[PDB]
Amino acid sequence: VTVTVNKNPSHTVPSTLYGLMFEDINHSGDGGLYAELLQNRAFQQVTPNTAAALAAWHPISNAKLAVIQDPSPVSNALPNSLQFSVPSGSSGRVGFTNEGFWGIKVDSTWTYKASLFFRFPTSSSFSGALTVGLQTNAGRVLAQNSTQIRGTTTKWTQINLELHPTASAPDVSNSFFVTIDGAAGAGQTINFAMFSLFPPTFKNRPNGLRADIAETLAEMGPSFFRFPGGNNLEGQTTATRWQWNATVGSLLDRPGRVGDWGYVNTDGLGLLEYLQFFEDTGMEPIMAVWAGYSLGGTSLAENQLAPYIQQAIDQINFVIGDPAKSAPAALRASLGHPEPFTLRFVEVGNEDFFAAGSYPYRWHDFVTALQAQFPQIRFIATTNAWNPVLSPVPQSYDVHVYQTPTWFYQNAFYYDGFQRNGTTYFEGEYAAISTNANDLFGTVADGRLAFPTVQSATGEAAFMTGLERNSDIVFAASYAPLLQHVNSTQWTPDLVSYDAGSVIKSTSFFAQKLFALNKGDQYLPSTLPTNGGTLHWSITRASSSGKTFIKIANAGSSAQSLTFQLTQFNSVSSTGTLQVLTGPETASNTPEAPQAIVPKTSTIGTGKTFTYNAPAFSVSVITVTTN
Ligand SMILES: *[C@@H]1O[C@H](CO)[C@@H](O[C@@H]2O[C@H](CO)[C@@H](O[C@@H]3O[C@H](CO)[C@@H](O)[C@H](O)[C@@H]3O)[C@H](O)[C@H]2NC(C)=O)[C@H](O)[C@H]1NC(C)=O
Ligand SMILES: *[C@@H]1O[C@H](CO)[C@@H](O[C@@H]2O[C@H](CO)[C@@H](O)[C@H](O)[C@H]2NC(C)=O)[C@H](O)[C@H]1NC(C)=O
Ligand SMILES: *[C@@H]1O[C@H](CO)[C@@H](O[C@@H]2O[C@H](CO)[C@@H](O)[C@H](O)[C@H]2NC(C)=O)[C@H](O)[C@H]1NC(C)=O
Ligand SMILES: *[C@@H]1O[C@H](CO)[C@@H](O[C@@H]2O[C@H](CO)[C@@H](O)[C@H](O)[C@H]2NC(C)=O)[C@H](O)[C@H]1NC(C)=O
Ligand SMILES: OC[C@@H]1NC[C@H](O)[C@H]1O
Ligand SMILES: [Cl-]
Repeated sequence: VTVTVNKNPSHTVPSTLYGLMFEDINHSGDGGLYAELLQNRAFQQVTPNTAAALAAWHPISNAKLAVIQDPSPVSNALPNSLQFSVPSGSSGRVGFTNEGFWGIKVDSTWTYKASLFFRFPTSSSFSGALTVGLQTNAGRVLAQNSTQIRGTTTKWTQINLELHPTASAPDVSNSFFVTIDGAAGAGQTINFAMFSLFPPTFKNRPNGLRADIAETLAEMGPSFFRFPGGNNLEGQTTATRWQWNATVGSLLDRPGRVGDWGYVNTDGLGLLEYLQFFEDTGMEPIMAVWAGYSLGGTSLAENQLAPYIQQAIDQINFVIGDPAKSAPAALRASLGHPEPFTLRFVEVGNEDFFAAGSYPYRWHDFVTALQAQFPQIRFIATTNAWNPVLSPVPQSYDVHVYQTPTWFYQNAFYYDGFQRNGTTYFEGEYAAISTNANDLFGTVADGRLAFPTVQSATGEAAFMTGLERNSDIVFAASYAPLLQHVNSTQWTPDLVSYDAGSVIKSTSFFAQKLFALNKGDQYLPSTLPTNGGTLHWSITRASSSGKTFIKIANAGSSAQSLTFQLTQFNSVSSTGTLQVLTGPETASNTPEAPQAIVPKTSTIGTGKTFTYNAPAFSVSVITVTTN
């Protein structure tokens, strides 16, 4: 096909076009992006004296363990303690382990920070060393450090010790341990609370993020981060919804909550750690507020909304508020960031098409109150576009789609027929998730993708050429879900996978990266792709440099020739760079083959005419300079 490129731009490409969607799903927060290595570190939101309260904790030798409702808890937010008892006539090594999130990476090039709170609930004459460390799950000690404690310490006391492994472990089957001498400790009871083990973090942030994962997210060159959900915003009930103020301050004062994907969230990954990450990576937030629906199906009545609307104002004030004019903004200042963060976009709930009967009044009351307080923010509606009819008229809608790779290339013209009437569109969640049009959300056996494929990434890429062409009205777009702990998965496929040890960059991650890193501020119209066809392209240009990005998706099984005509330009560089992602249709990056499919960069001959054969199932970027 001959593709003529217009030199005259039709519109400016929004700076927000490509970004990330985040919620704590598949342990993407606790156990993923958040660097904490201990699972169930503070016994949050568990029933005392049950097996489930001890999840991830194990005795060493004849140790007796119980999670108790502590008569004198470490904090109001953390009512549960680990009661550790050493029986009469004990000897040798007695204590307990934490198995982490299906392992702990033990690396001799890393210094770890271990902490805990302890008290003797009954004063005793005990005198001896408390030892913390890392061991293989055979009990081989790889790191250890200790400090002296006394049974006379009846008040909550923090221990902080660094750990230096003597050797890197050969795998991630390692645990954190706490031990005392069984003979010196015989007959003693110690209460523990608020455990923590950190590796070195992204940008050495206290309470920060896991380095390989954070770096991988930054590598994609995202412009925005949508958070904190997604379903993990909503809760199962009003009482279990995400609440911003429970996520800020000292870890002692964060009660945690039952999230929406089968596990407790520590809320260690809280609003300030989100905002610090955005500052660290140059992303801006698309921040959701809870809007009076929870996933159990309960809507708040119209006459119940006032306190929840005020809590949303509180959340936004923590982010952007003048510290002299509200308590939430003064709190941001007191936690060491008096300067306001950037916030230009707020989403009102998540997927309120599940509650379209109540959203009209929830949308009306939330947006009228929030737009009056924050006249510069653009509010995003989460119902299906224009059904139901909302008041005020939404400036923006969040559109979600999960479909076959084939659907994505067949629907690259999704936005072309939309009216241009001041509404902008956020493609807040999309992914090609299955090859079975009849059972999109079913099993892998029935066509669900365990990981993104070349087929799924190339379908997506064809759909994304539509998003770029239509970026006069499409302002933002994110794949979902972003992150997957392969040892605790609730949803596939995911953009980036990992275990305790290493990261897997999917085919879809490379499509996202190639689209986001190779994007100009000008959209250059070109010959339109066939609507319904497998072959799609989108061209942008950097006004300041003339760098010109030709993005080509071949989402079909046939190679296709493109002849580009740039005759309207004064000059075209005599060479260009080619970046191509291609492979077999069903090929995936997996834990067993994490580099099976990766992009290849080369130099090609260019000018006012050149020909490129786009292989079957390929994403290609050709960069030339034009003036
Ligand atoms: C984070 O902030 C929210 C408010 O934005 C806090 O929720 C509020 O907590 C108070 C005190 O528990 C609630 O008032 C109580 O309501 C019950 C039921 O009618 C009543 O029995 C009590 O006497 C008291 O009035 C208030 O309703 C609630 N508001 C909302 C909007 O949920 C929340 O506690 C804070 N979280 C943490 C960990 O501090
Ligand atoms: C045991 O942990 C303590 C406390 O973390 C370590 O001592 C610290 O070492 C760091 C790094 O040199 C210093 O910045 C701190 O000032 C030290 N603190 C204290 C209280 O001494 C100690 O190095 C660790 N020992 C082992 C063997 O790992
Ligand atoms: C922007 O254009 C869209 C597309 O015509 C308009 O959407 C219609 O809105 C009415 C209610 O306001 C619905 O009952 C129609 O079904 C919608 N049309 C479609 C095809 O979905 C929208 O109202 C326009 N918005 C503005 C701000 O003018
Ligand atoms: C976490 O998931 C990884 C990846 O699936 C597991 O390691 C794999 O285990 C399978 C089958 O059980 C082996 O055939 C693979 O060779 C392993 N792959 C790799 C890359 O190691 C691991 O066992 C899981 N960990 C836990 C604790 O369940
Ligand atoms: O991305 C996974 C889920 N898809 C719908 C919901 O908004 C998300 O939690
Ligand atoms: Cl398909």
